[PDB]
Amino acid sequence: SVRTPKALPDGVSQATVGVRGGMLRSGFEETAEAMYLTSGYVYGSAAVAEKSFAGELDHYVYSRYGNPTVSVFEERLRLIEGAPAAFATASGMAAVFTSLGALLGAGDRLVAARSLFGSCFVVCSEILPRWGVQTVFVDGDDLSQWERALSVPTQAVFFETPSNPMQSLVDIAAVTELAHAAGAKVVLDNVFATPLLQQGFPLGVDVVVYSGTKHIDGQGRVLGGAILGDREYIDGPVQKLMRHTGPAMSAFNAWVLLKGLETLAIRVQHSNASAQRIAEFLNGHPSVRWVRYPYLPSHPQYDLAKRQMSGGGTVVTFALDCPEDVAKQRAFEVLDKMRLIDISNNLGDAKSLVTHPATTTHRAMGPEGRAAIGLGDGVVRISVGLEDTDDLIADIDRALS
Amino acid sequence: SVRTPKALPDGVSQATVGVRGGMLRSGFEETAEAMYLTSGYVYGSAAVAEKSFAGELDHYVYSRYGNPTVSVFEERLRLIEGAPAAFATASGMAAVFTSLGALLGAGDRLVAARSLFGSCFVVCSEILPRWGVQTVFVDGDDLSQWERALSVPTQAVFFETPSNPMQSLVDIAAVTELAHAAGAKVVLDNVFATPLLQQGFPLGVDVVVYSGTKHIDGQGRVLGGAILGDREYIDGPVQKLMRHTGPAMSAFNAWVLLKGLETLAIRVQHSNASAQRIAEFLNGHPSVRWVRYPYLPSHPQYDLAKRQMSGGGTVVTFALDCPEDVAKQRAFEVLDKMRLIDISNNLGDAKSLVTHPATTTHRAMGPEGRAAIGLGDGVVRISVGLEDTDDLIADIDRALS
Amino acid sequence: SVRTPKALPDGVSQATVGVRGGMLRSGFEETAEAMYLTSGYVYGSAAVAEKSFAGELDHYVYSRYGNPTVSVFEERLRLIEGAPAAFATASGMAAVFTSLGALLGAGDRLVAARSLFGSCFVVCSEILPRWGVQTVFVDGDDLSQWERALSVPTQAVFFETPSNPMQSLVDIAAVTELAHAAGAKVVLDNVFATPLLQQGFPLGVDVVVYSGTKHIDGQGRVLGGAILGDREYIDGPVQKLMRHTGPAMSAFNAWVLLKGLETLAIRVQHSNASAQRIAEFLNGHPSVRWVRYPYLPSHPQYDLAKRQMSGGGTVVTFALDCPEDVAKQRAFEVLDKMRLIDISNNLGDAKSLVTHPATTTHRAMGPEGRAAIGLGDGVVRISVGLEDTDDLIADIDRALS
Amino acid sequence: SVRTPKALPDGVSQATVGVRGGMLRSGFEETAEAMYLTSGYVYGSAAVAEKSFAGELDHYVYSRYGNPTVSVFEERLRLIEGAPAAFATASGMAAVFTSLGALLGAGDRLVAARSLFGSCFVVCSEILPRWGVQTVFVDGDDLSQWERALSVPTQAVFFETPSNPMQSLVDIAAVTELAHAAGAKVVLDNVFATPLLQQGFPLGVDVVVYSGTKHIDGQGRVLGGAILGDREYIDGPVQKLMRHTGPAMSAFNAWVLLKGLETLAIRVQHSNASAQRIAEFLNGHPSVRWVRYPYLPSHPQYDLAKRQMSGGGTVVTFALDCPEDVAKQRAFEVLDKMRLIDISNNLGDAKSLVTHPATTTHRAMGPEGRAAIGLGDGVVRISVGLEDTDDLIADIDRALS
Repeated sequence: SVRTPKALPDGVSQATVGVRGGMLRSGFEETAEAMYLTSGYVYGSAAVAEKSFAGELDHYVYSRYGNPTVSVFEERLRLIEGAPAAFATASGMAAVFTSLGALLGAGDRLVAARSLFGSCFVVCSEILPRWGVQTVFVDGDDLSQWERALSVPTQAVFFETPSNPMQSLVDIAAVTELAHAAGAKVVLDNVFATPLLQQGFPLGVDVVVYSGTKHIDGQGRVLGGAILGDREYIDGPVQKLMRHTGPAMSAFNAWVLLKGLETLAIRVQHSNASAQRIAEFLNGHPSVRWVRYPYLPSHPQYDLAKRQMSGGGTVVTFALDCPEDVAKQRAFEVLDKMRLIDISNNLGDAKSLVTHPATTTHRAMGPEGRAAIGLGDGVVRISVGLEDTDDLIADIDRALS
Repeated sequence: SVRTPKALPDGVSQATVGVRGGMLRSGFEETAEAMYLTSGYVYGSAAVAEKSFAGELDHYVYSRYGNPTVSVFEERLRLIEGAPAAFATASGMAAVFTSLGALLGAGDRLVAARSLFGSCFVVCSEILPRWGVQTVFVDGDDLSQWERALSVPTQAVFFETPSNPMQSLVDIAAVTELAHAAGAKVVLDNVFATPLLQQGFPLGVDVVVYSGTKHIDGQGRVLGGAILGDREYIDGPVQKLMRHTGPAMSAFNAWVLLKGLETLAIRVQHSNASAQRIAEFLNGHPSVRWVRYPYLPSHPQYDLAKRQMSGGGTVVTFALDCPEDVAKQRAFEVLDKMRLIDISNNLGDAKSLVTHPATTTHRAMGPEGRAAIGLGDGVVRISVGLEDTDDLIADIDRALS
Repeated sequence: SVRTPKALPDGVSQATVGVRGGMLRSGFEETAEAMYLTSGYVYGSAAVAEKSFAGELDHYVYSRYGNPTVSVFEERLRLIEGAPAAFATASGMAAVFTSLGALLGAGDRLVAARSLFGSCFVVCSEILPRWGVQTVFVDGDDLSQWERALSVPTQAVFFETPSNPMQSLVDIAAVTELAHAAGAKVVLDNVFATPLLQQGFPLGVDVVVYSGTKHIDGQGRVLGGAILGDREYIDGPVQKLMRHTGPAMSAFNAWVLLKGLETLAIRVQHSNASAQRIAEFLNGHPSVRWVRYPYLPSHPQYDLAKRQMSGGGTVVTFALDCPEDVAKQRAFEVLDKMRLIDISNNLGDAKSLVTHPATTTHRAMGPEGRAAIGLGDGVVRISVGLEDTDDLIADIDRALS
Repeated sequence: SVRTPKALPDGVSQATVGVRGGMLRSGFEETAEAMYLTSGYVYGSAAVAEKSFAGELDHYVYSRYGNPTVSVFEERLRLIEGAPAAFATASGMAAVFTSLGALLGAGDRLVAARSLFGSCFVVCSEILPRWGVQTVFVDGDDLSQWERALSVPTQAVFFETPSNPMQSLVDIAAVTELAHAAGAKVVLDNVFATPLLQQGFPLGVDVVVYSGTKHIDGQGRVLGGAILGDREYIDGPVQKLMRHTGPAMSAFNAWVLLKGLETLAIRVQHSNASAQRIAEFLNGHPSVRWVRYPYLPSHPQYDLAKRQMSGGGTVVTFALDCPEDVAKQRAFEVLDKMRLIDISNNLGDAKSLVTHPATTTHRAMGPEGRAAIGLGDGVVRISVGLEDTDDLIADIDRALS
């Protein structure tokens, strides 16, 4: 059996598992993790090849669905999360589509939250219904809407919490109880919080999906994703789509991302603490009307955040205090005055970034769509990196004034 | 515009285009092609960000659907093929699934050849019909069967020629005429032949798909794919699925494969010549019942091969002279005796490889499914690489005797 | 001019420059740093090629002595350290040999401390004297020996502080004062401390050398090094040796190392605090005779450590309390009982490591030379990484007990 | 023993060795060669660490002086060349300096040809003499000049053949005889010719050095070098300098180069034949006064080239038929009129390149020194790649006319 990882002592913590969990060392006894850039494998005999295709031996067969470097990434993340099983993908969106596709054929039914990442909303509203799926949307923060949608038989439920940019929350445990009553499996997209700040499995969720592109990489280099869940689910319908539709993670990208996992704990710790300080600063500034951050007392669901998350995260959203007449122009002026923070759409990088949601991601849905979620022309979003917290505050203060 | 590549002089040949086509050099004037390992991009102002997101400027936005290193690979392949447009993918199977997914929603109709790569068969017969597609199979070599299937309105047609592993041929110009009369778009998988030996666009084909994993890489290092076709098709339904379901090619993999394209011409030429000699050797050997190779005069469709191919390829298939009930035992005996050729399930590598399809690549079909395409327990497939031709003939002669 | 980097706002801290200092973005405006795998460059005209070779333009010419990715690593490290100029090398030993060779021809004079890294001692005692250099050794902690050796004109002075494994110190300001009166340039090897815990330039050191292989990488992946000093020295005798003897840094390694520099601050902070706790735990343990760690108040040179260092570092040395005739057996027993920490001779990794110096680190010098410095068969050295401090203490306590 | 490579069948040809020589597959049985990006190694026990440091086991210890991936490159090149031993380096100039330095201390004597690569001349005339070496230069093509210089007991002899750009030759067999009678060791730099067109070891040469940056890579991507000679030389004085001065090859670079070795045979074959055709074209053009290429019958040393080389190489030198006082102006016009070939100083790339030696390659010589070797302002050098030969001839013809 060639896939058994190096054993760790009983009871080690999340940080230890990030540094050395899941390792598969060769006979050369290299300290750091090897990179197997190969698409295929060789066999000692024809009988061994037959047995490998049958599943009687765990010999590697083809990198589209199994590679020794990819195996290290999958096991390390599985142990950090506390999941039964895991499967790596080419991107975060490949993880979302394939996880849902594994649950939903033509004639099946999906109930989802409306406040989603742009591409996740397109998968749920257009792409899967073109293949015969029935999709119903609800406001994620309204349990009576969830209950109404789930009183007919349902195959799957999908949501993100917190949402982006408005940072609205879903009550995880309450929604999972309702979902199970209707026969559905619950898929949670956990990119905003990371596995350090929010754990869905102890709250009854069936499947958790990640983007590796964001905090896991941590430095903006490559793309990747992962699907996490039950052994039966991962080895069954998920494996089948992965093998035959081929949205496969590169062994090079796996190497980058498994090395990113070693410093995840300390990077999230520092950025969470920095974002908390920055939200408090913005909350006292005379040029600012309101701030949204889950661990700030002004948040409408502050009390729920304190029970289901261990920190607020690495993103702060806020509105400028000016007439709506000049709000777009004022927001543009603020972005253009930054000297340290870069103007960019991404999240989860060591470099700090700023964006104007209303004219980028949410420009499609138009004025009516935006006003329904409270997203005005004066709203700005900042993604907090690893720069000195006082250097960041100085750049923001100068940009506002 | 940042995306216009360095123009080559008029009338330059395929070899020249493979070495220097599609380049986009930076201000540093590097001779060799740069690798942009980034997931996102920055903007000079909030206005430029808004316009870029709207597609009003050609500034890069997010690497899941556009990256400067991926663009060099796409353009280089487009020019070698003679196609209107191209989109890179995570694997050859992601190119197959996504190309057909862009043409077929629930309620649409596909006519396909039966003689296919294992995973392509699974896509056509199980995966797409689960999402509501109606699939009809035919024997690719029977034009009267094509005629009967295409006598009603049809959305898509799919086939490989020559087929993997039986090397059955499909008359491209003739099937295309029938498909267009039914309103269908024709997708050709051109992996076995490569762009050097067979060109489908001059014969009326609408879409060509490739696996980068095979001859394009040439040395068995990484996975990749491509979809080639109309600007309307590539930029429309193809781009929608790519952006939102995310089976994205890594910028690292793109670098490996675009460098592989520089040597494709000379590598195919050498391996085509070597395969032809090996096929002639096998055709005279006492232990061999038959040989299938398109440029051997003994091939049942030799005349059609001469019509639509400039060479036979790099793979040789043969059957052992042994009754069917004990043929597996004899095949295993032969493969186990090889000392230079590796036992492996792959092709298109500089290293020569051998496999037994009935117990590996086509095990899933079952005894009845294999019988329908003529694939018995006595069949053996050899992929020919760059080693000395007489060294390879020596290893095979010894293994058979 | 193509080599001018993106300038940062006035007054930014060491943490901020490590994240985004020294970047040179292309016209594609990529967020993350690009990798230019090229050996050569091209020119728009013959006149430009002539000017470029004559050094009248700053256009790149050949990667053995200048490359755009290598320049980003050089400038980021130069910004962190506060040096006038920098040059990257293939390894730390390449930095040591080339820096000293730049100052020392046949007939020139070197004064060096005796307590050095194995390979550094071989360079000073054997390799340079074979080429005509006069080398005199002193005990690093004895200022009266420094005074006597530096009472005649001298070209170079070389030492490490703290030393490895006994962690003896050299008084930087006092030795620098004596060296300058003799006309000599002071070369400090600062690998043990890192630029985060000890800074030589404000104390009047002329040259600082680094191995990138250790804390700079931080995860045990690649080799590299650097030389930092005055503009005339780096561009003069150093440049000459680098161009023509060619111990060049690879652009791939340069990308690995520059991204490592982004997390250096938080990695060193955490490992230093962890090592302080481990030193205190060992100091109080009944199986332990003595501990050596510079920020432990019992260190014989504690007041000097507090004067020139801001933390003790990430390595802890100790001796077992047992009779010397059985100490080797006892040391081997302890190493063999570790179940989390790996047995290995390396330093500066996120993975914690343990070694026995008398049979590894300091094998060459024989038993008489080891006794001279107090390095008995009962001495053990631990390199502290990023695992949970409680999990590491548990592993050490089980191994001792 | 972990270092013994997979031996190939007896008597296999050079093409087969290039594809498969020197591999060391892991227990995962990867088809393609693995990349070990590690600086250090771990041990099973303290007793294994001790024996590994003592050289009693061949267990890897530290990547500055041994790594599994670097070993595959070393062994594959050694087998192609037919040498007793091999050691990889950071660049070709590192191979030159380290090979000579291992033979030459203060007081030792070197006899070298004058017509050397620029950096090679600096090593011999300035760098080594600064460290106490006596160096004497001769005209490489004059055997009596060799004979006089070698009547004094000598330690080392160094030369290149053919020279660049004038392509004069040295008689390998004759010079080697004269050197051995002086007790000297012969170092041949074989970069211009490659291992495939000229073999030094059968003619009594003691040491051969290579730059991997040129034809070995073949695509202009990375730097590297190698030293080949007797086992006791490689494991003695060479190893000592490599371990302690550290001009180390990166494991990433070693993967690039070992894979380029698989296609070396067919790439050299195609480029050599192409250059032959191009030399013949130029030799008949009305704008051209003369041509230098070793396999052109009108070369002044044609008979010698036929005796010691199997082809002329991939570089073509020529001079314009114009008055000397306008020659620089005319040459500049020709370079600036090219539309396919790039203006660049490099060699051995699949991309074809053009250079003007008098203002680049040989700038640091002055009018006086260029006249001595016949290098006028009208001389142009072309490096031939893998583009279609008739596409290259078309560009050159238009540029001349």
